[PDB]
Amino acid sequence: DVQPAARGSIVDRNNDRLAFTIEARAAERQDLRQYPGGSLAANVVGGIDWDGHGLLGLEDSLDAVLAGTDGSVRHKAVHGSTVVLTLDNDIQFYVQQQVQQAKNLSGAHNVSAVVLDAKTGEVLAMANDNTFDPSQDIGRQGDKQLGNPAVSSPFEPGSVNKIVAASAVIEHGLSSPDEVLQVPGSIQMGGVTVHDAWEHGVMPYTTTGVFGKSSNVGTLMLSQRVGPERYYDMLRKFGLGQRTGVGLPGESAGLVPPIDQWSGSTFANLPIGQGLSMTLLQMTGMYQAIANDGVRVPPRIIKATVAPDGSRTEEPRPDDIRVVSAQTAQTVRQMLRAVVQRDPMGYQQGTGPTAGVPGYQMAGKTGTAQQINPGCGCYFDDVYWITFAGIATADNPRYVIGIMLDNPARNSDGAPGHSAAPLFHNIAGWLMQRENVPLGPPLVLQAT
Ligand SMILES: *C(=O)[C@@H](NC(=O)[C@H](N)c1ccc(O)cc1)[C@@H]1N[C@@H](C(=O)O)C(C)(C)S1
Ligand SMILES: [Co+2]
Ligand SMILES: [Co+2]
Ligand SMILES: [Co+2]
Ligand SMILES: [Co+2]
Repeated sequence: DVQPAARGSIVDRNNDRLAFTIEARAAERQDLRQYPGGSLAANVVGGIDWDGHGLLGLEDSLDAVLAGTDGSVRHKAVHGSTVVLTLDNDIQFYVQQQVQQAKNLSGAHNVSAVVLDAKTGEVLAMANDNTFDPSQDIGRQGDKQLGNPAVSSPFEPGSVNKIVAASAVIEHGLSSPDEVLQVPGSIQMGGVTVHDAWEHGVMPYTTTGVFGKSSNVGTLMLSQRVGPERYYDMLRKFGLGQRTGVGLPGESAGLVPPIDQWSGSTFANLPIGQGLSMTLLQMTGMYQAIANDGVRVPPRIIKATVAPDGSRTEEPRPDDIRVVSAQTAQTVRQMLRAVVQRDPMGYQQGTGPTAGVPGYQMAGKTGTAQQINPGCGCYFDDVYWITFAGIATADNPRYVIGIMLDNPARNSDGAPGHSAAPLFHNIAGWLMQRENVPLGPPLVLQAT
């Protein structure tokens, strides 16, 4: 005769329940899995099988923790432990809803977003559009997203990768935010030709402006100062090409070609974010490093487990990784404020003015990466991954936000363009309001 273990529950950081079991009947007694939020975080949480064991998601990957072990008679029943996630359901719900309507408004194939706690790298929200509902039969949801693209599905970052170049060039003392540069409209590098997204003669962009206006040419000129080895070294320190260990099934490691295999043109591509791929989580994790004064903390979604008696064990914190100094990180945060700076005369406006929130030192970076055309082995001309990653706020980092839009026809808010900045605006602005966070001179992107 068998004594069944009672399945543990999955809850958020404040013990708001995401998944829990109730006892019912039909093989007479039947345990019913409940999902009071429906699709809420179902990309992370997953769903249950007919036998009451995990089918996919954390229900499956932590099944042994959640299922326990059945007793007998004499062996006692080890009931399932409760899993406490780092997620905040309120933030998850808002972000997940905003991700869905950015996908609707923008016409993108898909949208995903990640919010990290800036100091600890804990995952506060992780969402994609079209999230399935685990309270319903999965075979009836082939049109739904059943997985977790934010960790499983790498993409080329494009210009949001320029945080690496910016971090290296400041960390090695090779430039400063105010340095006046001379930036041609194109250069020949590594045997290939790199253009800026707008035609221009030599422009007196500051280093700040190179990243604020997202000059590819300016980025490569600065990267020539870093050199491949210090640049590749910093890619590795920012954690690219390597799984984070976040504790979710199906995490991709992405792809960074090791320096021993680069072609002549590789260095002309990586610093502007093409020729490598990363997940949204890796992307957001890079900006977490700069937000946490240069110390990257690998993100984590399991906060703790609670044993059946009620004793709580915290998850072990991952080891700090210093990427750049605190001084360098603070300088990059300030400089990325220029990305969201507005200028009616155009000259001192970054690529993402709609992402700024007046009253706050928002800092971030836009991205537009060309996707590979699967039929030619070559890049599409008009098919993009759109990215934004930012920090709320530069003077007091609390939240890191990463966003990717898969080839939108419009802005995330539905206006003409291809920008994820309005979605950052909405999320970061709402995060400041709800915590009642309180409120200098304009930055120079372009000299004379
Ligand atoms: C980084 O993402 C850069 N983008 C490109 O170089 C890309 N090939 C591209 C060129 C021209 C387009 O019309 C679209 C993509 C720079 N960063 C982008 C950004 O949004 O920040 C641009 C400013 C578009 S160029
Ligand atoms: Co025995
Ligand atoms: Co030209
Ligand atoms: Co267009
Ligand atoms: Co607004």
